[PDB]
Amino acid sequence: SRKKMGLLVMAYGTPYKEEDIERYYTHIRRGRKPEPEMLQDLKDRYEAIGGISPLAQITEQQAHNLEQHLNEIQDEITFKAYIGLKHIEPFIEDAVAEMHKDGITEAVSIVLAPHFSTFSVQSYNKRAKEEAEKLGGLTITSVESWYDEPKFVTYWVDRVKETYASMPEDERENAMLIVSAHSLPEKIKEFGDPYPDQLHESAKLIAEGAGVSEYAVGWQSEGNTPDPWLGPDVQDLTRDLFEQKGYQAFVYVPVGFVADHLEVLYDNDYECKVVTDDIGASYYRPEMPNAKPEFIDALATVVLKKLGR
Ligand SMILES: [Fe+3]
Ligand SMILES: [Fe+3]
Ligand SMILES: [Fe+3]
Ligand SMILES: [Fe+3]
Ligand SMILES: [Mg+2]
Ligand SMILES: [Mg+2]
Ligand SMILES: [Mg+2]
Repeated sequence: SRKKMGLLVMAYGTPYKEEDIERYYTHIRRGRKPEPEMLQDLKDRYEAIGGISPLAQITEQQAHNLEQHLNEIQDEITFKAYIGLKHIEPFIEDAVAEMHKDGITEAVSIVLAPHFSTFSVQSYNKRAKEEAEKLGGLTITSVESWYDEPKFVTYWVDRVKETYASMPEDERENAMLIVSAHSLPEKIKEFGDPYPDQLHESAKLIAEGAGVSEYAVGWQSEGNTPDPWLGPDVQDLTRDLFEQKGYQAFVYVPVGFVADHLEVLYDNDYECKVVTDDIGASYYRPEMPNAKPEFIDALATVVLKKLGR
């Protein structure tokens, strides 16, 4: 009785094993192989966060759970998930090619990053659509952003509330909430890219929902291209805010990220933690969504809303 649809789930991608680090970072760096010292540093970082293998598993579990939950909560469509990645196989084009091979003619896509940008989301969507056009007989409707889905806001609001509730009384009254996403080159401004505005809006919505009056917006994980990147960086922001007002606790909500990957487990849980430890403040960073039912229901709602269902 049901219509078949592809569910194209897109993400940055992560190495599968240590021996993938070289090719994965070469791809990120646009063909420039990391030097030996950098390769070694990267391996050490992954070791420090508990290893590589669990990383790509999260993305897989998110796609699987999303597929199953979508199929459970409505009776009109049967979805089949395909994963399409930017920096490692299966590439976006591979996923579209497989949908076509499997006889999918209608699909909906979503990127596992809640804010629209020209650099990432728009590029992924365009790439998916271009391959579908090349192959023919398959159309894709694409989710562009989802940071403002109420169920998603509620996820983080509730995690934040729990974190503040857990604090000793003196911290609860002298904390700062830092809401962040992956930095991008400032030059996206030239195109009117709403990415920064959307991060600020995520921050406002989460702080408001949680009843937190003192918060700030920062960026993290900037690449090394010569042109300026969006700032301030969370490490600098933390110290600046401390020097300015003396906060006893910092709560990090990397809302731009959806899982326990290197840019949270290392860029927050290590790099930010260095700074909080140095200044004598308490470090908190509530659970990432990962593949938890609350987050999966949020994504499901996003997809069904995009289809008018
Ligand atoms: Fe299942
Ligand atoms: Fe379910
Ligand atoms: Fe700002
Ligand atoms: Fe990055
Ligand atoms: Mg090995
Ligand atoms: Mg929208
Ligand atoms: Mg970095």
